[PDB]
Amino acid sequence: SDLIPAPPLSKVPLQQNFQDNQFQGKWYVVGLAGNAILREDKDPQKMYATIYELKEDKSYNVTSVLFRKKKCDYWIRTFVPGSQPGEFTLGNIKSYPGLTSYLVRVVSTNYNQHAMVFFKKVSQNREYFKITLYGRTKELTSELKENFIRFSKSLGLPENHIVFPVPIDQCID
Amino acid sequence: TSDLIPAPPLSKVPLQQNFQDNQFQGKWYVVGLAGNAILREDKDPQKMYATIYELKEDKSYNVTSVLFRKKKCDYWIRTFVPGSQPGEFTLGNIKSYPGLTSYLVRVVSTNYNQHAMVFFKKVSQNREYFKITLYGRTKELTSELKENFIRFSKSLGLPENHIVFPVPIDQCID
Amino acid sequence: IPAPPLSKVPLQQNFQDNQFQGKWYVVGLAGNAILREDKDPQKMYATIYELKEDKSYNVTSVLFRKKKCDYWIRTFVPGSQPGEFTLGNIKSYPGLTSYLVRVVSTNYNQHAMVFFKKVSQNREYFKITLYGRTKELTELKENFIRFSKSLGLPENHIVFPVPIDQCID
Ligand SMILES: [Th+4]
Ligand SMILES: [Th+4]
Ligand SMILES: [Th+4]
Repeated sequence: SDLIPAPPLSKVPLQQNFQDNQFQGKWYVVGLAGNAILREDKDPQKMYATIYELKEDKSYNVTSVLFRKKKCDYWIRTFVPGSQPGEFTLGNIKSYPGLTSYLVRVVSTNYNQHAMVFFKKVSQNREYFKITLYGRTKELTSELKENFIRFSKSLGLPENHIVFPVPIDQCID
Repeated sequence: TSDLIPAPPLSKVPLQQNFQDNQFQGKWYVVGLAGNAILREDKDPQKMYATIYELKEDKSYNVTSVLFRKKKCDYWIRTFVPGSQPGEFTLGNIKSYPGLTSYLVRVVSTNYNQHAMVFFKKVSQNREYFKITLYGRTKELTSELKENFIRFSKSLGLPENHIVFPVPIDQCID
Repeated sequence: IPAPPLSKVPLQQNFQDNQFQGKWYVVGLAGNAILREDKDPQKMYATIYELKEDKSYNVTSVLFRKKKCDYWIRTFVPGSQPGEFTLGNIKSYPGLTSYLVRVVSTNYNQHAMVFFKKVSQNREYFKITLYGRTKELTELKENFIRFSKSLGLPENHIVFPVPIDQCID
């Protein structure tokens, strides 16, 4: 259960002049990396989607949709704006048992095609982190996948902690 | 005495099709700046500034320019009133600007979430000035976009020494 | 304007001398003694590279001038590294103590950039040519302008010769 440490926040860029309206809608998880994310060849990770809706109060309603055990699973969360535009905290955190901390930081995006987002959580006093490569479609270029691999490794993650979920049709369209 | 490159006819200045006023709001950095009274100065190069567009209830923009000057943040506040067609504006309360008889704004192109080019024309002391700004949501833009902006500026009659790329800074505009 | 240090002039990696041969049109031309003559802008010329048995190039420049086709013939001898050349029989050029050629980049079948440096009367001249297999190029003109400026040259030292039909076809 030992973990690769979370990198210091100084190694995680923040998207300059983040546009919260432009970031909204559905994003597909085309890449996923983290200290508790592990490549499994026997049962490879299926792609899921995360949907961001801006509320009147500028927090996001965030719905994660996955296909799991023959069903569509839905996680509905609230992202509250954080210290800087492009950062978020999880709303009503006390209703998640074990969870003492949950940070979101958008690293880069061009809004209409791709994004990279960094997440850090403390759960049972264990510090987990992950990075998602988002696409507005289910596919992205080599170039972007490679940049995402390089960025994940710059945060201390080896190859086996970096996965490219297999596109599917169920639940996420 | 003043000698000015003439303003181009408006037919040489495109208009962004189906302009989305809500999407054009927020902060834009001035990454490129060209005009008949804009001059490159190597001794004291132009610092980057930002312009912030807020849509009002009545669809005019509140427009705030933020510059770093003499060690402080300077703030210019104006109003852009919608014009003949979407993407064009006039300056509100023009009589409070002494000498100013005319001021036109036309958004040439934008993709809203990264870049824009805006054309401005004003008549001040009966002198016809114009400029073009290359806007970015970030402080940097691609070669491709800078070159496009250079080409467009030249298509309106401006030589190289009337086209500048303000140097990125952190003070005031972050 | 001073010649830039050679460290600011790339060399084409793994230069293919056979593939570089044939006719190249001079679509761009820049240098510290090249000046836009705006009143009567310069005509395009061509430069033809023929590989000899001994791997030197026979290099023929063809211009249209005074109603005639003019021909300048020189020899480029391979230098320290593939893609670099020296001028052959340099001692027959009076005043010329040095002449270097360095191919900066090329894709062989469309475009190239070549850097030239010479010392003549103890004055250090340099120029850069943008070569095309055709008389027109794209993006590539802008790249050539930015490269020329990276070596210290302003806009007025960068020219785009006008395409013509006489002599160079
Ligand atoms: Th989770
Ligand atoms: Th003004
Ligand atoms: Th010569």
